[PDB]
Amino acid sequence: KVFGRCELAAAMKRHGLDNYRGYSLGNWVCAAKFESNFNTQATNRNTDGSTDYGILQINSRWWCNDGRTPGSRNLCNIPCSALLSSDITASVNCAKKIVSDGNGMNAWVAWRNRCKGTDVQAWIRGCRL
Ligand SMILES: [Br-]
Ligand SMILES: [Br-]
Ligand SMILES: [Br-]
Ligand SMILES: [Br-]
Ligand SMILES: [Br-]
Ligand SMILES: [Br-]
Ligand SMILES: [Br-]
Ligand SMILES: [Br-]
Ligand SMILES: [Br-]
Ligand SMILES: [Br-]
Ligand SMILES: [Br-]
Ligand SMILES: [Br-]
Ligand SMILES: [Br-]
Ligand SMILES: [Br-]
Ligand code: NA
Ligand SMILES: [Pt+2]
Repeated sequence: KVFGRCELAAAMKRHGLDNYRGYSLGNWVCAAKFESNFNTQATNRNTDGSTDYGILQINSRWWCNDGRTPGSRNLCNIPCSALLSSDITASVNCAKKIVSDGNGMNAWVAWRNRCKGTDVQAWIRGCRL
């Protein structure tokens, strides 16, 4: 599923991401924009053999099981495929674990390089929230 901007903002809010670990909704929407362009089915293979999955490009080295990332863990206790669903529940639940891991949203390299410190409220501007 390719979400609209305000559609995804509303779904992220429903699932409790607005201000989660202190990160306003606009941060999460911005992260999703640059990670997946709002596409739940996005995947990206990394050089280390791991793969990133879904709207927030969550990685198989620590967070999900894809059966092909040697030495990896599955801390969200899910198949990585769950992260590609039109229903963002698994991605949101797992993101909450990631952002609590100590480095905050810096865990998303695209958030750090493209969202951090910017006017992130622009990402939710106009939306019925
Ligand atoms: Br779609
Ligand atoms: Br957009
Ligand atoms: Br929109
Ligand atoms: Br919704
Ligand atoms: Br919910
Ligand atoms: Br915001
Ligand atoms: Br594996
Ligand atoms: Br293994
Ligand atoms: Br594990
Ligand atoms: Br599994
Ligand atoms: Br949803
Ligand atoms: Br959720
Ligand atoms: Br879940
Ligand atoms: Br933080
Ligand atoms: Na894994
Ligand atoms: Pt939820």
